[PDB]
Amino acid sequence: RGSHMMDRREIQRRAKELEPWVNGFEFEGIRYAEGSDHQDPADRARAFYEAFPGATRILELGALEGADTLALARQPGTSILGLEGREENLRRAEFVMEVHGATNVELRIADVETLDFATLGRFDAVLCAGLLYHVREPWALLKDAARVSAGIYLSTHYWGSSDGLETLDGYSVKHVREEHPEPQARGLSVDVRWLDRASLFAALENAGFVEIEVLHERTSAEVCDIVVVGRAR
Ligand SMILES: Nc1ncnc2c1ncn2[C@@H]1O[C@H](CSCC[C@H](N)C(=O)O)[C@@H](O)[C@H]1O
Repeated sequence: RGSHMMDRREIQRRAKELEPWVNGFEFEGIRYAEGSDHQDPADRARAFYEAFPGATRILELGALEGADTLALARQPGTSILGLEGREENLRRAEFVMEVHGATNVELRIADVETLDFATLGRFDAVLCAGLLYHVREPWALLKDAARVSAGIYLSTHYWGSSDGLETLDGYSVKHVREEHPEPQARGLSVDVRWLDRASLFAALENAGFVEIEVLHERTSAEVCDIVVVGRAR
């Protein structure tokens, strides 16, 4: 066993100490931990780098257990900063990076609703998946991405109706208590706001992402799903 490898005994001990996992943990064909009741990272990374082939410095928001972070880091020559709001999730992600020897990744605790994004430097693109519907002011998160980058890969839900919605900063919003079924995926505020489709596209435009490419969309009168690439000047 190469000197760069963590001992399997220690992989086992630490993976157990880190339970419960959200997406589980497997390494060398050994399933150490199972995930919870609630895209494949390699496929997401492929789509991300189809959109941003020249990217060498990436910001990932809401890194969870580091699965996308690791997939994005496979290519040498690209460095990733992953931000995660829940310390318990971050500790998992840090363990994953250590087990895999992913030295081109940095992980940091951060609350995207309060962080000063101007402290982070510049990125070729921002990955923002599974996060926009966990914040109070989603338009502001999009503005923060634009402060540091000209590209965003955004995967989010939006709300399929405009009827009866509230209005904040001119956007139509569904304002609800944060009750996402996976507790370890929840936002850091008691509440969240979802956007209707028009307000999501307006918020992208108003942040500066004036060119929007839709990669995937599933519509309903209620929960909708979308993946878009936003590009700013
Ligand atoms: N305000 C906030 N600041 C930073 N991270 C947050 C946050 N609100 C939620 N998160 C984190 O964002 C993640 C949401 S689940 C999405 C995980 C991953 N991006 C994916 O697409 O599969 C969780 O790890 C959660 O703890």
